[PDB]
Amino acid sequence: DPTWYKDAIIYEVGVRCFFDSNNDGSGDIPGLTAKLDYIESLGVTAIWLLPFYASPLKDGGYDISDYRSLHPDFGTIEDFKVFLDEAHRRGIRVITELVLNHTSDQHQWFREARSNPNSPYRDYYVWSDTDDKYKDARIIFIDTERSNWTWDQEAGKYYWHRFFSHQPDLNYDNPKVQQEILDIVGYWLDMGVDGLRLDAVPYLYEREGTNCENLPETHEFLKKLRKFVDDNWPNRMLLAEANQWPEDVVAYFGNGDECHMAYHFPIMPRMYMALRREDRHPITEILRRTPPIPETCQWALFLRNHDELTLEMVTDEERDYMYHEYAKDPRMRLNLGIRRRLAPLLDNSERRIQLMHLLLFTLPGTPIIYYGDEIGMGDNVYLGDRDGVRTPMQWSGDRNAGFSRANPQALYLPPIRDPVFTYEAVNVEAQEQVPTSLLNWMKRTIQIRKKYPVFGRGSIRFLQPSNRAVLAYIRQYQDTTILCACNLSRFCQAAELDLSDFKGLYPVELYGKTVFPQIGELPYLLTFGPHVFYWFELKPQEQLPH
Ligand SMILES: [Mg+2]
Ligand SMILES: [Mg+2]
Ligand SMILES: [Mg+2]
Ligand SMILES: [Mg+2]
Repeated sequence: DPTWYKDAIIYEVGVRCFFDSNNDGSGDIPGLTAKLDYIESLGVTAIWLLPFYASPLKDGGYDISDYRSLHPDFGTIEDFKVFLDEAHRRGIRVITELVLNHTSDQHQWFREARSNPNSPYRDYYVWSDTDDKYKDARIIFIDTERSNWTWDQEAGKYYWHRFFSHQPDLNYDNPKVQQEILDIVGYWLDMGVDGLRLDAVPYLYEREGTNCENLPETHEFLKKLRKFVDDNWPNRMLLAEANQWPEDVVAYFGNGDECHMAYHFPIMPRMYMALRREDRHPITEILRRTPPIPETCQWALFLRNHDELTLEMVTDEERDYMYHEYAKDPRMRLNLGIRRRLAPLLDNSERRIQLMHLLLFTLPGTPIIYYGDEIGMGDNVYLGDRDGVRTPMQWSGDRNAGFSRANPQALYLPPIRDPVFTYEAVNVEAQEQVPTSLLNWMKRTIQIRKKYPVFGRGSIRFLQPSNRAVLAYIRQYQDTTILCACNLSRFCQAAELDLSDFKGLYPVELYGKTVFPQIGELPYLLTFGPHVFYWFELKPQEQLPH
């Protein structure tokens, strides 16, 4: 009930990308509502909607010019309320974006503030007569921005932006700014939205002689926001986009008094390294270096999202390794990251795609599926910024991949057309028809996961077999004990597990409930095909099947 987010399966979808219901070339909210059968049939329990508010769309809607209105291409407030009730009617929660940190430079606030130094809005933003303030803050969009200050001629001052120059940061030293945020929060939670994603949350406050990240004042505002939300809407959820090193990420949980969830940005790049190295150490090492979190808090697990695969919070040598291994074409790189989709990153290997999803589904947290990864969609690194991982959902082999009946040249972005990942080979309609497709494998795997709340809520203990290609761990919650063991190598592997804490129990494999040999006191030999992942419930004799 209050910890509902711990059991969710989250689907990350952009309204503009999913389904065009009126055939103008752009996805929309009524189109999203018409596809809820597919979303429900996948097994997801919560939809995280990328920004859908008024925006010039120069950063995919994260440059908002009016927090209270939908963008015209996506529909009306009333379309959204129809969506919100329809999803709730199916037991599907909804999570929306709170772009706390900055607005479009076309927001009215900034258009007033830049005009007259005496407007009530002048201090809504962060102004400076010199562009050497905040010397120690890095530039995030290093491929586009020369500086976090740009000159505004109408204002006679520089203004601050952590992201693109058309996204001026809000000023959290202005108590009115903070009040505008809380009112945006109330405006949307009032409609019944279940969760808010706190975008770019480490960058709220700036301070001189400081890197302007993770400042105590920022954490202070979030404790206030948490208390504000808890006092007026029960059982909501705040989700922190904090891509920092593990110690700094865990602080966004405060002590139960800050953010309910945070993305597990530390683990995400190490999964790709472990797989490529065929060695579990990157995964187990980064988790050893990740402090524990408050009891009611939850990690959000993900493999990919609407952004590049970020390499900001990995070491320099790890970044180079990841570049050389996963981004050999330099067009695949963007800022400190890799602008590629999951299936291309994994060379369209079905066994690797399944392995990575099983890891996503069996580590401690709440898994996010990025729209279209459940059919193995590809990318288009020629599209520009991160557009190449945001192409329309691939419903069929028809014109426009069934996303629209519009003139194909009017689509907001073209579907994937490369010879391996073309929508003529990768589409929902094709995969629905074969029981072994990636989509049906995902449906079945999610269905099993939902019978086992241990995965969202239980503890974890890692094993240490001497075969370094094998990653094995125990999940426990209440009366349920799970053994997960998988092979990170593209070759067959053998490993021996010390399961002596569970002598006398039987590993029962969750896919077909097949009974493996009883755990004795001797080490337990498992044997793996390439990239094979096993999950077993350890069960006593009186609970074996058949
Ligand atoms: Mg449309
Ligand atoms: Mg800021
Ligand atoms: Mg180890
Ligand atoms: Mg393989």
